[PDB]
Amino acid sequence: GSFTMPGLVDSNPAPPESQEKKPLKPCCACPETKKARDACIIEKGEEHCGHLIEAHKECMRALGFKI
Ligand SMILES: [Cu+]
Repeated sequence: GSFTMPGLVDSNPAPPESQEKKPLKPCCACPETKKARDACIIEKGEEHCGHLIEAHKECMRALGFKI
């Protein structure tokens, strides 16, 4: 309503390991944010990219995580 942008441009991911009761691995949990973290690190390194580590970190943290 008024000027509007009903398009955008972003990624189209899908969910992880979950219909179950097992533990998870911090290399493997939130694997969509993990992908995005490690791609930021392929582009520079993690030092340039902690806003990517933090969004991923806190994602894992929900799952009862030592992060
Ligand atoms: Cu892993």
